[PDB]
Amino acid sequence: SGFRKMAFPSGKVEGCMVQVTCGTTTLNGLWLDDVVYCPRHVICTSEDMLNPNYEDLLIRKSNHNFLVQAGNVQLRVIGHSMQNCVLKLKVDTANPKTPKYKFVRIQPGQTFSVLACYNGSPSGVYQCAMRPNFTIKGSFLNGSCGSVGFNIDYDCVSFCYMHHMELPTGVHAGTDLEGNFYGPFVDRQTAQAAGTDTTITVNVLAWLYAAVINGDRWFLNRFTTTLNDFNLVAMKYNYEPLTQDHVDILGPLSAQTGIAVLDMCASLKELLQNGMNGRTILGSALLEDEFTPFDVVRQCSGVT
Amino acid sequence: SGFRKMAFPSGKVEGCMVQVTCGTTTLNGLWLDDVVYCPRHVICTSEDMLNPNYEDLLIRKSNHNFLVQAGNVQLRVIGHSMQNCVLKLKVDTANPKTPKYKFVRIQPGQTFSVLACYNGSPSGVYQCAMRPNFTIKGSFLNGSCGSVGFNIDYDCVSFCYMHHMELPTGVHAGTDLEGNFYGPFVDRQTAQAAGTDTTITVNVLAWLYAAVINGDRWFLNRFTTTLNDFNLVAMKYNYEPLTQDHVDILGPLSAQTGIAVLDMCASLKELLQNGMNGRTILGSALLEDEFTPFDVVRQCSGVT
Ligand SMILES: *CC(=O)N1Cc2ccccc2[C@H](c2ccccc2)C1
Ligand SMILES: *CC(=O)N1Cc2ccccc2[C@H](c2ccccc2)C1
Repeated sequence: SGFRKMAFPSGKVEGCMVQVTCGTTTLNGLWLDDVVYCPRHVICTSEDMLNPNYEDLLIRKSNHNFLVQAGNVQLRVIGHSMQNCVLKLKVDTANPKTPKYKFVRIQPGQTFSVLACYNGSPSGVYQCAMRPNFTIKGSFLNGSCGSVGFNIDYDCVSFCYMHHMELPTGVHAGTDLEGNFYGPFVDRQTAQAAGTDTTITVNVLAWLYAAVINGDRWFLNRFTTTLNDFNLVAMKYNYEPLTQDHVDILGPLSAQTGIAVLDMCASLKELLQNGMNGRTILGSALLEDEFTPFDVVRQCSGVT
Repeated sequence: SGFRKMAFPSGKVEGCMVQVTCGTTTLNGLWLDDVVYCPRHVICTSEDMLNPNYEDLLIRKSNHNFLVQAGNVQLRVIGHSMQNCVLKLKVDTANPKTPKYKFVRIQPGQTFSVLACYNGSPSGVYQCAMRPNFTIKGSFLNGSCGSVGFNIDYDCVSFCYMHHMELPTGVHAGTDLEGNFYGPFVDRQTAQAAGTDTTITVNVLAWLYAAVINGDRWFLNRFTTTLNDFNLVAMKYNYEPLTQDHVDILGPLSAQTGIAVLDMCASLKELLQNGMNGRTILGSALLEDEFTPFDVVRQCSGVT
């Protein structure tokens, strides 16, 4: 029993973190096979970040300008290319700790673990969600750029995020491992505001199921609702509209608990309309939305 | 910017997790050098757990009854001994992935990372505190016993916890790596109630400092207080009494922010007396107490 915000074990990814230095900028790189992936803004001075022309800036860079260090050992760069907002540094040595991996571009509402690194060295691991506004609420200081987000399925690391920038509101923007930003963000020191940070309704419902499974039940009520009625309430509270797809995904938690998805929706509706009245659910005083249905099933079943 | 509940990177500990099977009970072991550490209740049937005599039960066990598997490879047990509530299984092979380590017994209020494992395989990592009542609020299913809690200082893993049992209230009890329980708990399926779960005042104040550092400031007020006055309020709200030792420990965060510890105490006092009025602090609607001052400085400075 007990339900915790849980990250994947980070070892497989720790084995992939390197330091990339171009001129006087140091950030993190991901070493998979004989390629090191890092944010293209490694080639910028903070001066350059106001309005960089990366193709023009990159012409001034050679293989030998990219200093790549894995622990205390330097990697030889034999090639470099820009793909969208990442650089791919070809090195002469395959990373011997390369796990089985994929690059996936995640949808908003999907959760992943972040291995926060500085100078190619891990500082910590925590769990995030891709927000509906394509920001993440991370913990990232200067030097953390090139830190990656990932899921693990048994033996296969799915890399979904590389950290690139902090908005002036202190939320985070980045790319998939093809260097394409999530959302409308650009790797430039300009005015970029996040849209509405909507609540991930399907994740709140998953987490309500997790609460029932772990003994927190005070918010169960005598009511039910419809998708359309529930969605009127979601709109009012800046919740994502609940679809039948979300209902289908919650089916296993519904089955396990014997609480119909629409009954749990009616519980969530009363919580939105009435608040928690100073009570808590799995040690939270607000409605948690960074556990997916798949996360609740995984943690509640003990998958490894 | 951004402040997250952050675990240590788990790789160094992932390298130490093994499966221990005695008869029909499987749980996790920690392999350091040529010793595997695991909970002594590995030798029990669930029947035995009602009133086990571990010394008597252990007489019926030989080296060859302890099946120790590191991934898919079996370790040869050449010795076994009971130290308090753990078994130490001597194996014929030193763990080649043994990191630099220490065993520390932590004080209540101290935080650590848990690597939740099942069958010697990692499922996830999360951050805990030793509660003032010597429970932890974990996420532990059957098979999770022998999962360990740890801190890392650069290259040295300090192992502070091994998971042993769940109380009927769904909080967690365990031992240090010498097999001594935290608090009054015993490895027996009996009536064991946790004492008052008091709030770790010094950790709330640290986290209030973390909030200021990361832009959340609405709770700063025009007031100050004294240790004695603050402590009257702490008593009323089941907070740990604040000592000058706690004030001294918060000195660096005080210095960095320019907010006197006693002014932040007066802020915490108004939060206790008045609630959050539906507002949040670092995305929490309650006062977080599982970040130590040392945790706030580490995360806010980017230590690796
Ligand atoms: C995440 C990180 O390490 N950054 C520091 C940095 C140093 C030098 C150049 C760029 C950057 C990153 C950045 C990206 C976009 C806009 C401003 C700054 C951030
Ligand atoms: C944590 C764990 O794996 N447990 C399962 C278990 C199986 C067999 C014997 C004992 C246990 C553990 C336990 C400890 C004390 C009281 C009851 C159960 C728990």
